[PDB]
Amino acid sequence: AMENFQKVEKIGEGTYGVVYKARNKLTGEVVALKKIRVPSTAIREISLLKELNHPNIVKLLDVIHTENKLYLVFEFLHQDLKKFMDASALTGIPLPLIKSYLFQLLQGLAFCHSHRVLHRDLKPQNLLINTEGAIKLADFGLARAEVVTLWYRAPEILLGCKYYSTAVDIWSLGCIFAEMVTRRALFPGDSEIDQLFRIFRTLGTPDEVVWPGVTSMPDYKPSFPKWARQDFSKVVPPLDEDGRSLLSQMLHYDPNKRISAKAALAHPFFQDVTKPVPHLRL
Ligand SMILES: Cn1nccc1Nc1nccc(-c2ccn([C@H](CO)c3ccc(Cl)c(F)c3)c(=O)c2)n1
Repeated sequence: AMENFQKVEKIGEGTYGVVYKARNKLTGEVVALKKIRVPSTAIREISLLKELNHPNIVKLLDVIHTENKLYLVFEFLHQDLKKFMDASALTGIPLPLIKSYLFQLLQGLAFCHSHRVLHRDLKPQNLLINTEGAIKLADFGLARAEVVTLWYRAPEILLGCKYYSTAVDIWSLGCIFAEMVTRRALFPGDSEIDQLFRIFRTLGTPDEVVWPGVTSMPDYKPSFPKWARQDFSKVVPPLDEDGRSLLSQMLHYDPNKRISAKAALAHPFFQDVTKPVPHLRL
């Protein structure tokens, strides 16, 4: 099984696996090999993911289930968005590239969501880029299948909703959009309550007016402090009014009011979208 792969170097770790750059000794392919750690339900879900192919989803090439361990073989990309943001931080990512990346990831999400597949853990480290200007979603579907970052968590998850929706991915992508534009994380919480209260300090403590049902959510407390909302003009300067209007719709508290990926693709912010090429030093 694995004897067919030659490890080159380590490129990631999760709470349950390690990812190596590796070479397929068979095909000559260079790949990302994720070594996990097997429940049959996980096998069938992962198998369904192999069919979920889109230009903005990192391709799952092979699933090897062997010596009762699990290897996932992915398309290799040379950089993630976290590294590209850090590399770009003196100057910032140019707006047309931010806009191209947001549009592409919304295409990725629209495709996944149309097949009822949620990502659930979008973050810059899971967004992979190449020299041609493409950006792709990684780790897609693997959640339903080493401190965990909370920064991009939708508030319905933080408030204990078990049966949340595709809207959680739009919230995460909105947080990443804001971070591209300002070169700072939007809500960098370091615990669940710190995350929730950073959201409330910026967008206002949610109530029944803006989010019907919120006061009955599992981890909602009447004792939450009540902060007023701030203007987006203060939150993501100097993003223009189209970009701010789109971000506001992606960060609506009520997941049912939050914009869908498909609707976001029609937003006027993308009327002049283009596909620039990044400066990548590899
Ligand atoms: C060279 N380089 N630098 C950064 C990324 C890459 N290239 C690359 N190419 C294809 C896939 C991946 C890739 C990376 C990280 N992860 C996550 C990061 O959150 C990850 C989740 C779960 C566990 Cl268990 C893990 F170890 C790593 C991927 O899923 C998949 N990376």
